[PDB]
Amino acid sequence: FQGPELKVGIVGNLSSGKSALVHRYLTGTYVQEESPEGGRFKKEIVVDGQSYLLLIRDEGGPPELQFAAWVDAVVFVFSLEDEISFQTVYNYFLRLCSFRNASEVPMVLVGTQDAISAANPRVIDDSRARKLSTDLKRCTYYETCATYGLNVERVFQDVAQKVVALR
Repeated sequence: FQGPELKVGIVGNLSSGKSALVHRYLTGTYVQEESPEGGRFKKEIVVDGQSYLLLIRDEGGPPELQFAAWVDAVVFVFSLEDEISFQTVYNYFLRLCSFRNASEVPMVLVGTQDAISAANPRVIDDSRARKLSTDLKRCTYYETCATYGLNVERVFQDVAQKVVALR
């Protein structure tokens, strides 16, 4: 008996860091190897003194009909060191909007720090990340770093809370 199901989709390209993000969230460990096929998971959570079963779906490509209809909320992911992943979030958001009313779907935007290094620095300015957030129906933006857990738990709690509020 784990509580009501909440449906959370994870959307972004293969350079985004989304497999690592979900894996840190579920296990507390950093595994870098990303999953081309994505992955479906579940995790018990507490939001406002009540238990919920969070259903996580990383579908592994652009949103399609079935995914777009299933989500309660979407976590969009790009890498702070990859322009293509950044542009892909916007495209993938537009494809969601083909199937769903965005105003009915809480969203969070995540810029991952994971792959940044001295020789491979950040490419995406915070101002541009924020402008992208306002295109995504003014959703909340977080930087994360799954190497050590920075904002990982905060991101999923945030979207869990947004979903129960709307119920």
